[PDB]
Amino acid sequence: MKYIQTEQQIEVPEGVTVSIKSRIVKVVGPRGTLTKNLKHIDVTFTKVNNQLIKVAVHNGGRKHVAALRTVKSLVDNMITGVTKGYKYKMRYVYAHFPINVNIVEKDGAKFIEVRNFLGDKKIRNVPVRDGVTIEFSTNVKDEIVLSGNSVEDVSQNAADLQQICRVRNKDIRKFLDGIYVSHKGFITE
RNA sequence: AGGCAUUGCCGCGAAGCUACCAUCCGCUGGAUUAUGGCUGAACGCCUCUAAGUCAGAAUCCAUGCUAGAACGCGGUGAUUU
Ligand SMILES: [K+]
Ligand SMILES: [K+]
Ligand SMILES: [Mg+2]
Ligand SMILES: [Mg+2]
Ligand SMILES: [Mg+2]
Repeated sequence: MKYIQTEQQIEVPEGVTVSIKSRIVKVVGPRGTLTKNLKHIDVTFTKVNNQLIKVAVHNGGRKHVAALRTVKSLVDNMITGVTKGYKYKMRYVYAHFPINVNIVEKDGAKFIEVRNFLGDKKIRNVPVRDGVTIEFSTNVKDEIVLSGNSVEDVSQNAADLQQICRVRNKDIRKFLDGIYVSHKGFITE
């Protein structure tokens, strides 16, 4: 069954301005600007008014129509990111060896450096993606906080960090050491 | 001082050849697999997967290394009385 018409609504809030042309979406808000190429999907965007964009699929199968609500979310997340922003919190976990995290520079680059992970002499390095901002909370012990407009950049940068601290040749039910995401949320709440 | 003994035999023997029996030398990028993830619908939830995407193997392709198509090509010198 091909559905004649499926349609999602994207609610644009007051401060933000969505430009779309040949499926290249630019969102511009208080916190800054995000773009996103969507030329990999056949959808049609339409402006109802200044506060509402519709996105529609015509004559689409089940798989095509599944993409449509994805498109809504990706554009909605662009808008959330450039008003409310994104902030992921990660805790360190360790039995014995204190994980020792800090920001460095390797040719004006920026890198989350992880020392002493399970007492390892290896120094782990994780690039900080452009537009992500790291900070170590004071109130909470052993907490790193990644933050940015782009949830895809923020969230991936946290995953990069979670994954660098995987435990090898040990039973990971026992050896629970790592840097895990504890809280996904916004900057302004 | 030499011949012959099918190189007469013995010790040393330079050069050459040669031995893990000797010495030297044996490169670093990218793309991936399994797998673990990100964002995320389908399915108001969930989900690494469907669109999209990150990391990743003694793998693969380059880099590097050998040959150089005798019907692949370029540059350049001189061209006879
Ligand atoms: K003789
Ligand atoms: K998810
Ligand atoms: Mg064991
Ligand atoms: Mg896919
Ligand atoms: Mg030839």
